[PDB]
Amino acid sequence: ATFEIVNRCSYTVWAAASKGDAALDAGGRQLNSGESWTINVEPGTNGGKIWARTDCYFDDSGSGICKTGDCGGLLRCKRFGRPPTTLAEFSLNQYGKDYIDISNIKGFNVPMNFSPTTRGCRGVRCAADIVGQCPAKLKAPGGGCNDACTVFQTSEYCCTTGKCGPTEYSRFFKRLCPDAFSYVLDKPTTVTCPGSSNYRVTFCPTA
Repeated sequence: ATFEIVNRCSYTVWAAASKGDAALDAGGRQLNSGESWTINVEPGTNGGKIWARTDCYFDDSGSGICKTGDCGGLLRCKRFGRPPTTLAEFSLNQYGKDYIDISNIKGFNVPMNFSPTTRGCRGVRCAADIVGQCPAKLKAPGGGCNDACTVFQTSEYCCTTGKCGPTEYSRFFKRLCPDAFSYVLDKPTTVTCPGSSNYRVTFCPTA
């Protein structure tokens, strides 16, 4: 499947793509304002994610640090990034269907639009100013708005036992972005698309 990733933000983002135990494609790349990066992802990839990183500093060897979404100090991510991170998540060709969602379960850093570029399903978006409105206890000094698991590490916020309810923090994310997952057991806002669809991940879709 082909994903085009578009930075429409007025600042540089360092895009990342991983399935947790492997890079997707190059795994990561600088995207200045307006730049686009097309990547291939294998059919059948299950549990892929795409996100943005902010305020990175990297050397000529591809090693360094980002203030959000850092994946162990690498440019070319092999693993998932450190919260907070708005998440494009995808499992493709699963019994003939592709599954897409935006998650706020690991917090929010950059607004995002995650849409097909082929026929037969709809896209989803989280574009509200979550960072401006973030509750003071969730605000990440590096930038972004952490989720409450990250901040407090309780069974209720991390849905440890598999029973958890919505919380004052989850409802904050949900009020601003209804179409994104706000906690582990939220009513699904997964979209079902035809198997082997293509897509567009855009950072700052309304800016």
